[PDB]
Amino acid sequence: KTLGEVWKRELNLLDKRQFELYKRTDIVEVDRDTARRHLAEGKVDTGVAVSRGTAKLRWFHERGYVKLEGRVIDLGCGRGGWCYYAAAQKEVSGVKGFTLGRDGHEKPMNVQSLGWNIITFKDKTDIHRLEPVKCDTLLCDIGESSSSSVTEGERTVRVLDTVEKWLACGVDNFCVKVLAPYMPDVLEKLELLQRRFGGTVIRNPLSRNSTHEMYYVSGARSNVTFTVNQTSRLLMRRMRRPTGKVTLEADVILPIGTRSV
Ligand SMILES: Nc1nc2c(ncn2[C@@H]2O[C@H](COP(=O)(O)OP(=O)(O)OP(=O)(O)O)[C@@H](O)[C@H]2O)c(=O)[nH]1
Ligand SMILES: Nc1ncnc2c1ncn2[C@@H]1O[C@H](CSCC[C@H](N)C(=O)O)[C@@H](O)[C@H]1O
Repeated sequence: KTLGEVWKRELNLLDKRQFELYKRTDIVEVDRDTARRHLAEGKVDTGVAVSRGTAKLRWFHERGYVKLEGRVIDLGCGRGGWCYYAAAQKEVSGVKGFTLGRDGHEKPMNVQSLGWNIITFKDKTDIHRLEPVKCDTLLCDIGESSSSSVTEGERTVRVLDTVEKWLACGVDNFCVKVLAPYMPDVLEKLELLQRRFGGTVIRNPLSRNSTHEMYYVSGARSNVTFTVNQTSRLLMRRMRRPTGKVTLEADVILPIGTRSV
């Protein structure tokens, strides 16, 4: 009965065209033209991002929502957009990325943007059964959308449940995707996590309107119920005023090469 649950129900009632228009209404997105061309040509030394995820993490990082320091672990790294972004930061000493990379799941992409040499990619890995390892910065960008709010809730609670095992090891920084923060059980788990590890949930402006995803981050503290409902209100307002109006921003270009010595 949360506003977010109402949003989800109304989202599914939209006809095909209503939905397409709604999804990009007033959203911000990076121009991926150059990156796509470079990757298609096999270029590995131009600094382009392997996915839209790089710009997503940059947004949190550049405004202090998450500090990227020391030993970084990236659960559900996919192509590696977050791993490459983290590897290029002076404060980061090493990056370990884990992902399924099988049966349709994206495999890590190998490019040589700054610090590629300090990244250790590991595919064929289900992070829910991966024994926690000590790190300083914990990242996780997992959460598969579902037309069912109940299913999105189940998937979100499972991610938070697994991530809590890792946070329990003692981590200074974190940025974790929360697919369905609007679900009651999820809100409560977040409130419990906040009392245990601090942080709060923040909506990334690069997220599309078809998902209510928000990220649990260590760099801010605020009432989770309030902020999640603020996002529900914004998503609902956009559905009542469809325009498809998008604002393009420059994609991230990282320096290149190894970090040595
Ligand atoms: N009414 C309606 N809802 C849809 C349609 N397609 C998807 N949705 C809804 O939109 C939600 C968002 O899913 P998507 O954006 O399509 O996929 P995603 O994996 O979350 O992200 P993308 O990979 O960028 O598409 C889904 O969970 C559905 O509830 C459609 O054709 N009509
Ligand atoms: N249980 C699991 N274990 C490991 N990886 C998983 C997983 N469930 C989903 N994934 C992977 O998590 C990834 C989420 S998309 C991550 C994008 C990444 N942040 C970037 O910037 O490129 C997908 O590749 C998905 O295959």
